[PDB]
Amino acid sequence: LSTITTHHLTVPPGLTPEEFQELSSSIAEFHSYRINPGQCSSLLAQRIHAPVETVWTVVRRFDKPQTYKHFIKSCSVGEDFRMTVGSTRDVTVISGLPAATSTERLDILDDDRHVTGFSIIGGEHRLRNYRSVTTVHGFERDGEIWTVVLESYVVDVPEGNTEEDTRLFADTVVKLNLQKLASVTETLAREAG
Amino acid sequence: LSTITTHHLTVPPGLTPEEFQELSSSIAEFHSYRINPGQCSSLLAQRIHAPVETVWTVVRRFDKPQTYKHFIKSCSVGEDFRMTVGSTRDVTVISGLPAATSTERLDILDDDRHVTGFSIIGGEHRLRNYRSVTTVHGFERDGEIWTVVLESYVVDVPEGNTEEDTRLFADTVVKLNLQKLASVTETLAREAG
Ligand SMILES: COc1cc(/C=C/C(=O)N[C@@H](Cc2ccccc2)C(=O)O)ccc1O
Ligand SMILES: COc1cc(/C=C/C(=O)N[C@@H](Cc2ccccc2)C(=O)O)ccc1O
Repeated sequence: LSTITTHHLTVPPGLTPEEFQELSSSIAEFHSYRINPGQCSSLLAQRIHAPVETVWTVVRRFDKPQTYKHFIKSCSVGEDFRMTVGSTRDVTVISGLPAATSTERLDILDDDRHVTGFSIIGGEHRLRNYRSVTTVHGFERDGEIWTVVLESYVVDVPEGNTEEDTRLFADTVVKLNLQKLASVTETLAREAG
Repeated sequence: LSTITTHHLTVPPGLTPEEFQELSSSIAEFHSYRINPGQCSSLLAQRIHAPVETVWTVVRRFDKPQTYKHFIKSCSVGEDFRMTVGSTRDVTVISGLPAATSTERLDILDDDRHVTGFSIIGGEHRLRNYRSVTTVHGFERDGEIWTVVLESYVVDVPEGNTEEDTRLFADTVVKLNLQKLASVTETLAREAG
């Protein structure tokens, strides 16, 4: 039958137990999925030495994912684009396969709570029915500030793939992109503006 | 007909004109290929704030490419392995496709000149007949030291791929792995040993 993900019940890679205790309710609220056989789901975390709003300024830009994500040749949103839920983008993917475009829909965008997410709704690639949520969270300790970004997804496991290799793949990509996010926004922080 | 690559005649991404002028002869010697229609070739560079021998200690470890390369699930060399030209490794690749192993042969290993290279000799993936060379080079300016790593390859362009997308893919992967090499060996340098 279907089941609920348990991301909110264990400490994910990249997070401390202290940070987890502060985020458990957010993980439950935004990073929970009902998951069916044949799907995989994961939660990744990344610490960033930058203020929450600096990081959020990059995370929220649905029209420019290539600012922090790897393997993007181009991203188009057309002309009428406004940052509203329901908007779509066409991402041309860099892969060893022939050309492929991923069409992606903006599912969530909450600037007050720092939540966004999207769904892959078409394209010929290996993350069919992918859906993902990213949240941004601030931390402080004796005047020092930092941010944690949480990114979770659910996706279908292709016929002939094992669950483990689909999850390893998607996890590897998400982890690399959060590392890029960390570099980009830490640079932005060092420089001000 | 066949032609020679011109990597040694222009400044590659990631290198300064001053650094190029010092390396042009090495690019000619080690990063030249005779290339046929249907193949692509590229030269990438990466500056590393670490001594040449620190970087070389990681670059030369043919049995542990996952120390600096991305998307490696495992790498096996068996039991009799000695670091000699002709040895092979089986690299299990992380991809969105079903399981695949790349069998790779060590083509060059010169510890005096800091040159190594390998050939993909089998496996079902999209870099057929890939062959690559990596060289490591030291620089100094008023007591400050740094290293440049050059990595070139030639590879077949799969039927139905464009040249541009094969090169974009292989370039993206090589560039990410050299960035990882830079982080790993800069950390090793900061810590000594
Ligand atoms: C970069 O952004 C995105 C990336 C992806 C990539 C998915 C995928 O399956 N990629 C495969 C290559 C591949 C295989 C077969 C058909 C097409 C592509 C891989 O890399 O192994 C999806 C949405 C995105 O927004
Ligand atoms: C990580 O190390 C290596 C990586 C590669 C990857 C090659 C390749 O074509 N990868 C594809 C995915 C893919 C597609 C179809 C069949 C198998 C795989 C991609 O990612 O789009 C080769 C040698 C290596 O040593």
